[PDB]
Amino acid sequence: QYSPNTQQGRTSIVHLFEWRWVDIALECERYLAPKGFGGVQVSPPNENVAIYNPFRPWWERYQPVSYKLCTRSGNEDEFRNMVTRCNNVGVRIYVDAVINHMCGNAVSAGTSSTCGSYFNPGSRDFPAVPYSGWDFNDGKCKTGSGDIENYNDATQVRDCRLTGLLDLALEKDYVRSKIAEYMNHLIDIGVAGFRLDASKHMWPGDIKAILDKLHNLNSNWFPAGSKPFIYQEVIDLGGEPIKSSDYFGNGRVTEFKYGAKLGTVIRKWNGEKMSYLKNWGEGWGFVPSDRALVFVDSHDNQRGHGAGGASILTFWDARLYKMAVGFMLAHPYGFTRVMSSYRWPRQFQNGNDVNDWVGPPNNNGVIKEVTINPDTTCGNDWVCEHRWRQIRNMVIFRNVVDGQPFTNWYDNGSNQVAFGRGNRGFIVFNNDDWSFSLTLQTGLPAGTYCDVISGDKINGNCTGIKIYVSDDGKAHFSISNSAEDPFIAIHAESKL
Ligand SMILES: *[C@@H]1O[C@H](CO)[C@@H](O)[C@H](O)[C@H]1NC(C)=O
Ligand SMILES: [Ca+2]
Ligand SMILES: [Cl-]
Repeated sequence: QYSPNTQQGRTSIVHLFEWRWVDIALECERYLAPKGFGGVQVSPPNENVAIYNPFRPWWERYQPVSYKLCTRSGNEDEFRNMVTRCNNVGVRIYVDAVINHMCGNAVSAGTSSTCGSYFNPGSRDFPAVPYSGWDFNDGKCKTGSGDIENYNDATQVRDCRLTGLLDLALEKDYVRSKIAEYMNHLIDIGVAGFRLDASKHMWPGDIKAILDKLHNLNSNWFPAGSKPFIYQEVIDLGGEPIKSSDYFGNGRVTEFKYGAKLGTVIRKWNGEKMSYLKNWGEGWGFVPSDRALVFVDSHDNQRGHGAGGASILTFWDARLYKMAVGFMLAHPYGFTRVMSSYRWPRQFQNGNDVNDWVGPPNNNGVIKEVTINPDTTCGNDWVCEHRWRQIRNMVIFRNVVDGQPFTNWYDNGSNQVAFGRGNRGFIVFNNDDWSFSLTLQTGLPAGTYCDVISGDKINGNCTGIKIYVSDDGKAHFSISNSAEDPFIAIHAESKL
């Protein structure tokens, strides 16, 4: 469960949020594979409720109607096509598995689904699975409203409705089998793993019972005995009866404290400073590195819909965002997930964004295709952070330094820090309100290195800053607090 199953050498996955299968297939071949990305997290591929009020929001995909591979992202044929092409190029696919619940109980019955399947929330009828009233936790939940009312009670958090979402009775073998049937169908198709949505709302034991019914990965692409990569979505900050450590026996867990803390540190909130990142990782109360799935922002908290709140950094904060992502990708802690989003009309009122529901770029509900500009950037309102030079080059940096230890740390007691990874990489950050000019020990072999943040190494030459490492491994770095990107990164493969 704990291994990503990525090709040797690729250390990151990217969340291509709301992308169409056909676009992902193309991206795998034209960019993801050549650039060294390990895999892709896809949006839920199963049929969901079609909400029109508000129009088509992104969260309608977390309200299942059936396990049919039929959504705004494409049909089953297109989905299978994407997995095959991506796998054939060495890029894995990770499915977002929404198995804790079905749609909201207040949703009207009918055929308002992405595939026309009929459903009736009121009577607990989902004939396309099929599921009936006997398959939900309505009789098990003890709250007066039937919804989760108090998170201090670990029992209702697992047996009651998350904001009204019909809760599946995961202790019943029938339900466990229907879910395994769905996941095994995907595994046999070729997916390498899953993101278990709302894992906190499920009993660790119920999850285990389901994982026990899962097949090994497709032997046409994976070595015999390969188990699917499992990362459970558990929002565990401090003070809750439920701990993410309770789920270690099933696979990895999302470390939401990672992005929240990095955000406040980079934003320099509450007296925090980058020099405190010296013991970043478990020393900060995070889960063990071999059980952590980390990220700066997620599709949820990038719009204030999740843990982290206001401190979370996103593409909206481009400058600080690139720095945070750079630090994450350079630091050895956990397995990294890169975010890829779309622009939406952010409309703040009394501190909250009233347009946080807006779905992907579309034409009358039809998701727009991802277009590639001449400068490798995207159009149609897709942000494509994974294509930003500073982020893409750090993705490669992580691959190059994979396995190298954390060393040669340096800090000015404020917001100017630096560190290297063995003798394959070195990175320097300047987040102070003054310039940084100093000679540091990089631990790298002598030579001329191209700064991969400001430029690239293109055929024996650098298109940006050049760093010169002397015989004793020392090198001079100059970063003004006015630089577009206040940090420099160089590695073994950026050496001239
Ligand atoms: C690098 O660029 C210079 C011109 O600025 C050129 O003279 C030199 O031959 C180039 N080297 C390579 C290896 O392309
Ligand atoms: Ca539940
Ligand atoms: Cl997540």
